[PDB]
This record gives sequence, structure tokens and C-alpha cells, in this order.
Amino acid sequence: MSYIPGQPVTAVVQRVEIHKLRQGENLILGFSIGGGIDQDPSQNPFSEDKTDKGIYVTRVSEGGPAEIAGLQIGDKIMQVNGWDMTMVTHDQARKRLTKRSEEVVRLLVTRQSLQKAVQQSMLS
Repeated sequence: MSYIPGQPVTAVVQRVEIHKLRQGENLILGFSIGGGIDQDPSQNPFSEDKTDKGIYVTRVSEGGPAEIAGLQIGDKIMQVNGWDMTMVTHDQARKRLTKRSEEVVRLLVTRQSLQKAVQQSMLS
């Protein structure tokens, strides 16, 4: 899950924005997640990666809205719905993205090397 051929720390900050997936009364997030100063900070007393005390996605559902926006199962989220995730409790970020009122769901992610559907281009 962790390998940097020529991009240690210098990851690609991308934007995930998808319209909440309503279910009866609630909204479904097509990803699993833990990011928090709320979480266990005792594994990265300065940094662990681009994750640190930030928020970061632990999954994404195949075919769910998170994948449509481009979330990648293991990505360090820098923001949730306009909030700032660098040192914010898991629940702070989770509560925002589980607001059944956010017609659209905003996620700022730092995406490192979870390359999918990359198109080849032969330069000769």
C-alpha cells in the first residue's frame, strides 16, 4: 500500500465532490474512513505520511459515489465540505460528510499513487 518510486511526500492533491447518495432519510458515503486528531496520534508524532493527524479514507465502494468522484481507499483527506482536515477529529470530518443535508459532498484529498485507468502513451 505504500511505495514511492520518485514521489515521497510529494503526492497529488485532488478534489472529490459527489452528490450525497440518499437512502430513505440518510445519505450514503461510498467510502470508509478514519481521519482525526481524534484518532490515535501515537503512530506519527510528527507525521506518518500525508496522513498525520489529518483525515484519510480507508475504503471506497466499487460503484459508489466516492469512486465516481475519484476517491481511492487510502487517501489523506485535506478537507470535508469546506472544513479543513489537517488536524481535525475523525468525527468532525465524518459528521460533516454524514450530514444528510449536504446535497453535495465535498472532499479534499491527497492522492499519492493509487493509479487506476491510467492511459498509456508511447513517447518515442
